[PDB]
Amino acid sequence: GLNKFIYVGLVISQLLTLAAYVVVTAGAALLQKKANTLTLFDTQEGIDKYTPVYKEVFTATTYIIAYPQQPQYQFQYQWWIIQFELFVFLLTAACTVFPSIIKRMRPVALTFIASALVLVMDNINAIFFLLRNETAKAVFDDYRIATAQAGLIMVGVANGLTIFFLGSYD
Amino acid sequence: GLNKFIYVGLVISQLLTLAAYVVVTAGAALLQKKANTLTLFDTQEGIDKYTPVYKEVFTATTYIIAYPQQPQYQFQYQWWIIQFELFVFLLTAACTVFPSIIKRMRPVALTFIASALVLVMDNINAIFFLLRNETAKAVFDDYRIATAQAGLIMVGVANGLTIFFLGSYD
Amino acid sequence: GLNKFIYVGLVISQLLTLAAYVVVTAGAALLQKKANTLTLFDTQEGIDKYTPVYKEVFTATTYIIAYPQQPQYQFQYQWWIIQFELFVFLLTAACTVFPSIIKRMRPVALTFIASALVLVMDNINAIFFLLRNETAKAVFDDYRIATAQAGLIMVGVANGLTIFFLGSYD
Ligand SMILES: [Hg+2]
Ligand SMILES: [Hg+2]
Ligand SMILES: [Hg+2]
Repeated sequence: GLNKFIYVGLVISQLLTLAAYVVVTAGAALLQKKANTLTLFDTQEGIDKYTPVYKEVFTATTYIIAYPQQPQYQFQYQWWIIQFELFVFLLTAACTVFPSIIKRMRPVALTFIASALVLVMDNINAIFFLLRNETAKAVFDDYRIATAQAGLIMVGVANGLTIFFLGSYD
Repeated sequence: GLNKFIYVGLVISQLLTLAAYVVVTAGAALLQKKANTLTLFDTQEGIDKYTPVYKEVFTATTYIIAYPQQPQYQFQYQWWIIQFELFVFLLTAACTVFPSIIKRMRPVALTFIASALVLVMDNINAIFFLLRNETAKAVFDDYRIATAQAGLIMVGVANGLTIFFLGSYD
Repeated sequence: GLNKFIYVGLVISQLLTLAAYVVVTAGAALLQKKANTLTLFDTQEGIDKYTPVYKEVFTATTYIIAYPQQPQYQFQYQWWIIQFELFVFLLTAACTVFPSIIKRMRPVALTFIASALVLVMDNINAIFFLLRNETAKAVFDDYRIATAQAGLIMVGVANGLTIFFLGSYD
């Protein structure tokens, strides 16, 4: 009846997820590259000058930790929620392709996607501050900050639909 | 036998969730009314002296991001869980009003309420420091902070009960 | 069939959860020992001097709030996730020792362990900065922080294994 209507919505949200996943990978790789190449800390004048300013803008956002001379560590926690969200998608998508296993494995996937949703919400609230900060948009390109943003907003929304449809099936 | 007990514990927990929404929104609006009236940044004089404390006080908590001259974004993440709790309350309540759909719908609510709960727990640790910080209590008065805090404690336990009752049911 | 394999994974994960629980509490007791006794603030020289950088290092992490002169509250949010992990242990061990109670009580334990898993993650990404930050390792010795970070990894994994087997059981 509508249980056939539901499997469709679950099929959509997995495309929505996988679509979202690529957009976050885009924005994250953009910022990581931009962080990997930074003119600021090269000369020691721009170290004593820009190390406090770098630390205080990334700390001001209360999620991302500041790693001024460690660009690989800067986004380490943002790279994590992407890895985690893919691990969930590996499950939630395999729930869709072989729906027979939803009986057994659905409580597992929800327990993980419940946790994943919190890290995205924490990120969005934190990265929204990055877009409202001019110095942030200056050093890290404002479109790279925005690409990662909408990527996560898609993830959270795709998780919401993944929660509804996979939550109620059969 | 055990079920009619759990349904009452579920209906009771659903009502205590409702009373928790008031006290939260009360102190949340009380703090917001305080954030909109701040005369610190009225005088350009006070703009320079009070801003370093205003940022430090809020950023000393690892949750609430400091928006000194943007009072609308100050509590933005507090209002989020309020709306998110409201959305999750819509899910959990319709479960208890039409218990037949607890079968199909239940894991949707448990997934969100999980994500919703940690957002509640992360908030209380923050507000606690604000209750333990004198500068914050002078600007935003204590009863406003404590009211928002008292409410946050109430939706926390109410969500905890809903997980125990709605969680284990027929 | 494969069901008894899942149960073997559950028993080992439940014992890995208990085994992990000790290592974190040790690393937490080490830090609280070092926090409850430190002479930085013994004299008014160290109070005015080291308090700004004390509040700088903890707030440099995006998680742990800085309480320089009140060591009782210093690690407060870290002791919290330790009790929440134990409360879930009562739930998931009751499920694992008495599998009868699983069907009704598993969503209760799953919803709670879903929220517990994100607090362990948020802690890890934070205390990692402590390990990567030189000034923080001189006050609280590096072995104490690693002892704490050890148990936090072991706790998060055993939660992931528990969620897998306890979620997929029967
Ligand atoms: Hg699955
Ligand atoms: Hg519902
Ligand atoms: Hg249980």
